[PDB]
Amino acid sequence: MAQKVGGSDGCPRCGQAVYAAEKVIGAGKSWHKSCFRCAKCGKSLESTTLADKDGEIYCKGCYAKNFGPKGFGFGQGAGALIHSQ
Ligand SMILES: [Zn+2]
Ligand SMILES: [Zn+2]
Repeated sequence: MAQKVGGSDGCPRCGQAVYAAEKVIGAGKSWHKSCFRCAKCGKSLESTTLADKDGEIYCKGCYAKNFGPKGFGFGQGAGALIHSQ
């Protein structure tokens, strides 16, 4: 990790370092274009659909796919079991 804010930029993720610069960033990490790994939906991501924090990350694939948490799946869960069933 020499030089700052561009110019030679390596990848803590795959354990390679980049010269052609495929470097992204989050918080103060740096990644490849194709290493960005949401550990929230558990998915390999896309380029510009991401969200960093601290030194981990979840995805704008996620602030997308779950743009609005609440619930969905037909049934509720609290129906008519009534304790004992
Ligand atoms: Zn990488
Ligand atoms: Zn995600």
